[PDB]
Amino acid sequence: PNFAGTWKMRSSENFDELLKALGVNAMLRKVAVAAASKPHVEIRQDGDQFYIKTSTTVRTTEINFKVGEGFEEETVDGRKCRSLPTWENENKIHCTQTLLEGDGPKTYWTRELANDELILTFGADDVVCTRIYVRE
Ligand SMILES: CC1(C)CCC(C)(C)c2cc(NC(=O)c3ccc(C(=O)O)cc3)ccc21
Repeated sequence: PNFAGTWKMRSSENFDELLKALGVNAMLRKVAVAAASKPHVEIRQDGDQFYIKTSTTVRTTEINFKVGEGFEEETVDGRKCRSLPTWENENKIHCTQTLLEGDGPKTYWTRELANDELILTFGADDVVCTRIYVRE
């Protein structure tokens, strides 16, 4: 499956509840939720090699990884973590995160390519956030 290209968000669900579950300050969530509404996503892929740039006005993250090989990135709430990308299935990547410093909610994300739509999922313990993207 090809995740490469530029994507824009079609819908988000529970992004605020996610930030709640991760203990983010109501005023920060206000800013985050706002910025997260109009995110721009760039994905360059080469087999298991992935480049994903996510941009908003107040924060842009650039992650690079090889499915099957751990890498370092940040959690949704900015905490630096250790990540473990894996092919859950042919078109879905599952990624487990373990915080480098401190302790917190068990988090992970999963990116799935389904019907030319990119389904992004953020988990913070029991809370699940679903963000659907379409090819811009
Ligand atoms: C105000 C500030 C600095 C506070 C710290 C946290 C709470 C860490 C934070 C998080 C975001 N996150 C996003 O903007 C975002 C956009 C798109 C996606 C996605 O769909 O991939 C995910 C997250 C934006 C701003 C901030």
